[PDB]
Amino acid sequence: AAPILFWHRRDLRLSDNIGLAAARAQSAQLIGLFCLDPQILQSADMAPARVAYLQGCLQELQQRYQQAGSRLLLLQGDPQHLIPQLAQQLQAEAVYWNQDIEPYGRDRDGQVAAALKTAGIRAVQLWDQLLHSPDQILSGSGNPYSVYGPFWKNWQAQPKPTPVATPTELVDLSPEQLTAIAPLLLSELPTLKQLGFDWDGGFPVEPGETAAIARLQEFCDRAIADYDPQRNFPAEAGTSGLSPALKFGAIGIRQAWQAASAAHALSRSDEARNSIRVWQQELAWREFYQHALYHFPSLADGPYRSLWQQFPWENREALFTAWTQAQTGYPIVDAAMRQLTETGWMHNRCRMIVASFLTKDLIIDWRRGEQFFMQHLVDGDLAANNGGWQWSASSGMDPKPLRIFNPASQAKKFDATATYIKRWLPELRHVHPKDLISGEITPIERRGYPAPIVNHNLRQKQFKALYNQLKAAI
DNA sequence: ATCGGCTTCGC
DNA sequence: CGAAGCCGA
Ligand SMILES: Cc1cc2nc3c(=O)[nH]c(=O)nc-3n(C[C@H](O)[C@H](O)[C@H](O)COP(=O)(O)OP(=O)(O)OC[C@H]3O[C@@H](n4cnc5c(N)ncnc54)[C@H](O)[C@@H]3O)c2cc1C
Ligand SMILES: O=c1nc2n(C[C@H](O)[C@H](O)[C@H](O)CO)c3cc(O)ccc3cc-2c(=O)[nH]1
Ligand SMILES: [Mg+2]
Repeated sequence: AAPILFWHRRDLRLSDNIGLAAARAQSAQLIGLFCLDPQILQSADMAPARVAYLQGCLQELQQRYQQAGSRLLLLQGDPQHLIPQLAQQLQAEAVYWNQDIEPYGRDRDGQVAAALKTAGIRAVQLWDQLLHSPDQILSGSGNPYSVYGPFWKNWQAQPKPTPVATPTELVDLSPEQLTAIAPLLLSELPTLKQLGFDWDGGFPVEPGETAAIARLQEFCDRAIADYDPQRNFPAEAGTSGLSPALKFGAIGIRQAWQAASAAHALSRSDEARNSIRVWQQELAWREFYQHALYHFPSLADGPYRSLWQQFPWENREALFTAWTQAQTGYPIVDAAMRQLTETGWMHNRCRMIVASFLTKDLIIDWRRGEQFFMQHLVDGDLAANNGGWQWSASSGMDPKPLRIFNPASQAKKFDATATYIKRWLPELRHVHPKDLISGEITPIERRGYPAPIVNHNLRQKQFKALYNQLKAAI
């Protein structure tokens, strides 16, 4: 007799959704809900491309709920107060949602659940964004993994859950019920501008559930077979481009796994099978970092290891500015930074290259780079972004190798014809690939393009010195 | 507990 | 071919 509310946050789809399917099993009067949260939307680390993608996903989710039989309610404000209020005025029997791993989200959920319980309303929180929940993957000693290799061995051996059913034949709220909650609702989904953002840089995959599923299918039917080694070349469209869809849950993780598994089963070569397996390992890397953040929330605050907590970063603002403005004088680095600010996305090889460059060559606190990435990435995700940056600065629980990438080596290896470089640095197409890769461009040929802001070999030595020196004095 | 193994590499 | 010490079975 009472409606059940499903609260969407980062699972913007109707298909293969654990919490949603569970709620549907309890009632056909399943009403979706999304709460535009100022604490998230107005954070210093928000990207316009990310909000644009989100907004697009919400537009489709509203449509999907309408076709299913009910609707997606939209609220704006603090969910701790709005969600319980909505559930009460609606006399909802329960509120379902999928758990997250981020500190803010988990804290928020604790408050909402508590408020609901006090109101006598059931709050059900299920795991959905991961193939295996955090407490499901532990070492022999029953503790979380800090090393990927072992985590993967465990993770890959675990039986894989299959996609759940999409809810259908829903029952909408009555006109009276809508009247009772009207005061708490937004009449319409605000435009991107109304949310305080502007974006026309495009996306790696169009927003929404439909486009995410389409990309998954297309990727698994062709390109996935060549993932290894095509994944290493930024000039090639060798990766899935699904990152924002996985971040916001426009696609279910079980459906993604199923599609990759299917391609593997129908593969006719060891090369193809290897490529597909490598892509599956990337999905495991995603879970590794999410699990890590869940088990060790302090990771979000910075270096876990005492050594890196004391590292004497040079922090020359002029160098950071040059990095953010793609004016480093290092073509491969500048091209990557241009792709990021202009399109809200960066190939993984380049994310490693520019992160290494910022921390090792410019010797700037990686946390500055972490923030800048969150300010531009359409797929900006605390767990994965913090994981990537700490990896680049090698700041884990124990001493790890100094991963000092050589920009020229990287470019020669992964962009041998400077195709990617020329694509994002069109002003340098007249320069020979050889010089774009080495970074040695004659003054008259750079036509305004900056000379290298630092010397790699020299900076490499200066960084190692700082390191060893501290490793000694500590 | 000994010991294989440690995403992404430079030289 | 040493990675930085040490996780994980
Ligand atoms: C410094 C740095 C910052 C990063 N920031 C983010 C971020 O904010 N959000 C994010 O999702 N990824 C981040 N990455 C990881 C990786 O670069 C991106 O997931 C990838 O570029 C997404 O593109 P894709 O969809 O084509 O990838 P694919 O190669 O198609 O991989 C499929 C999916 O696997 C996951 N995945 C792949 N590689 C990784 C990885 N290394 N870590 C975690 N998940 C991975 C993603 O969800 C991705 O969509 C970062 C990496 C580094 C080195
Ligand atoms: O519930 C919400 N979740 C939003 N999310 C999803 C969240 O990450 C989610 O609430 C997490 O659980 C927070 O820890 C966003 C994610 C982004 O990357 C960018 C913007 C948003 C905005 C919201 C929002 O307004 N409301
Ligand atoms: Mg230790």
